[PDB]
Amino acid sequence: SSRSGGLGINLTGADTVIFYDSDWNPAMDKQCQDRCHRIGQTRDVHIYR
DNA sequence: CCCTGGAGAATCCCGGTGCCGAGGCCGCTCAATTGGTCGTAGACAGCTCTAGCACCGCTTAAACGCACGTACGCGCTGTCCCCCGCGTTTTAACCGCCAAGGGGATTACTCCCTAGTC
Ligand SMILES: [Mg+2]
Repeated sequence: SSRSGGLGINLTGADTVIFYDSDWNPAMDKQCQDRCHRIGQTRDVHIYR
């Protein structure tokens, strides 16, 4: 869920982010899309919307 | 047979800080006092009248003892069934998020209402 899990979370294993739906303001979108590539992402993170 | 040391847990209780509202203070304010009237209704007899206090002697109708007797409230036995304490799950309000009107005030342009003198 874009709210319960959209805030600070340390997922690193996945290298791809999928945005099934958009949520108005882009702040939450950027918070969601940065839950994978934060520090330990050793591979390029691909984001699809 | 039944009593309890220990333990689990609910109670009583006063620190101990934050809050919102009980009470005080301020500014109107309207209704109880008070002058009178004038006439209304109840206190004061008064005549009346009407039901009750006590009395008399009966009359068996109820009231009470005695004896039989007998069955039911209560206390004994047993089982059984069903509701509670606890553990797990799901409705149930409440508070945040967003983009759009509604509108109420709020101020800007302006435009007619107002009023002066060569
Ligand atoms: Mg953080």
